[PDB]
Amino acid sequence: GTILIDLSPDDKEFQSVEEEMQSTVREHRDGGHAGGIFNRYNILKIQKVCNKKLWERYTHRRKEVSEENHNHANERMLFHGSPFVNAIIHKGFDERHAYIGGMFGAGIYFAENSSKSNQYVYGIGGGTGCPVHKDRSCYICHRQLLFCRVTLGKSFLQFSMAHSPPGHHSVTGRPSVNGLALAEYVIYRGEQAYPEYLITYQIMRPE
Ligand SMILES: CC(C)c1ccc(-c2cc(=O)c3ccccc3o2)cc1
Ligand SMILES: [Zn+2]
Repeated sequence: GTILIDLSPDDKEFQSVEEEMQSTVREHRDGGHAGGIFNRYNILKIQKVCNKKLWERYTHRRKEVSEENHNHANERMLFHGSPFVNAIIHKGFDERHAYIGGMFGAGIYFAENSSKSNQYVYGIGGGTGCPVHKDRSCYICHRQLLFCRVTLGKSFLQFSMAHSPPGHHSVTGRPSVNGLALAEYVIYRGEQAYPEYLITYQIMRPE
């Protein structure tokens, strides 16, 4: 049921998605080990992911969360990087996309920093890098991230598939050391995220 619509680079919607991608790059404490050394990306394509059944699955669950939280879905747009992006865009998020060893338990993880999600495109810790060159910092191979609509509801604040903490719909990992890191988030129901945009890109070698 999924169809992909290409956005023109002249479209305001392409431009605002690119800006979120580029402006949320940061340096990582691994010095680029997992995701590569770069300060910006070359955006190659931005596609809208359209699937009626998966959308309705998302909005059904969003209403349930909203009704449990004074009519407030607490909806965000967040990045997700995964070796399973093709499964996700066709069949939705489910328990097979959960980070089983994540620091906030077995759930599906999302990031404000695009560069954090970039660290997972080739797997946990960057795996062995790109399939073709076995390079986690490959500047040639095309990568894909998802920019996702995510329902947080009442989020458990952690300063720093399972179930949400009792009385909560998600977990927030608040950075408590790296002053420049943005928040990361975990949901425990695949129906709480819709993979809105598929972004194809390369990391760029700093000059
Ligand atoms: C290969 C397994 C299934 C997997 C594990 C973690 C991720 C993932 C993806 C993210 O975008 C992310 C963002 C912030 C913190 C952790 C994150 O982890 C994706 C797939
Ligand atoms: Zn490569």
